[PDB]
Amino acid sequence: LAESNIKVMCRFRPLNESEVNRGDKYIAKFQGEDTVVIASKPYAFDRVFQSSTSQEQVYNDAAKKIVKDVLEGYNGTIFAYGQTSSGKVHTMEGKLHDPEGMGIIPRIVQDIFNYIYSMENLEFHIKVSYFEIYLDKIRDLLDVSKTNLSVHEDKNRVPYVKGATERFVSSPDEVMDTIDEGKSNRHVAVEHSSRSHSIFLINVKQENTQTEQKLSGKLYLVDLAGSEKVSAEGAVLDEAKNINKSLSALGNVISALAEGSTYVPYRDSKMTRILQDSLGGNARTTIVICCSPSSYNESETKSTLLFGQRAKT
Repeated sequence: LAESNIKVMCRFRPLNESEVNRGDKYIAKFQGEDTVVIASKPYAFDRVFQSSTSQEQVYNDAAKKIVKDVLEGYNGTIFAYGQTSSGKVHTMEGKLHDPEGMGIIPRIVQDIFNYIYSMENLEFHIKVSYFEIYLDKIRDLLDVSKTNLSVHEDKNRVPYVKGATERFVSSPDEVMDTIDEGKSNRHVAVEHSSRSHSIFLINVKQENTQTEQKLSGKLYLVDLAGSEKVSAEGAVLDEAKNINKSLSALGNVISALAEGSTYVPYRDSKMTRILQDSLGGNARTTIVICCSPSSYNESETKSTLLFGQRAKT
């Protein structure tokens, strides 16, 4: 199909108490349930979550329908974009298995398994893959001896990563441990800042024994490393230029879709080529951009919001 259906959503965290003492202003105005005003500039979105909004409700509005569609055979992608101390990890992971405080990913894992456990004539297979785009290279986060993987396309023109590690999982914890293993292998540097973009893949295969009909859906979880304004003046500079280039290539595709372009330049980067069949078209997408309301951050929460704006129609 040719919908476009990409939604961008912004979640502001509470300034916390320790940031309120160091001396700061809240610098974030809201009007509508979907617009935010910083420095008297309005930024419109599909949805804006303020500090009082629970984890469950960000999951219900960003992810819950994407998961449903994957359990129905479709593809989907979720992006998490944020600068450091924006509330990204809290939003994506949170305190997992506090049922009130877990973020997006753990609720996704439990909604998949509650769906499975809820079914006799239905056979399942969940494959998880986990890799990163670091310095334009695809590294496997589940098998670190595999540092430079390639993208190819099969007979049906759907893209794949030759050699990426696929793990079969059968329980919510077996999924969370695969994720923790990968995280220890991601490129981080300097506070704790992602030097790469990570892609987590949940592939949910189903077979119905009586109708002998099959289903197969791909859910991608992409953690975007924040953009850097960078002038080691060497290996780190390389890291920053690639982060920015691949984000701009991503923006280009996303914006082509949102603006109803009839040529969406997927081929331009490895990440958008990998996610080609899960970005746009009959696939559903949510970009969650996380921002700090804090004044200390106003220069770059402005930059985050501008990035989110690239996805507005």
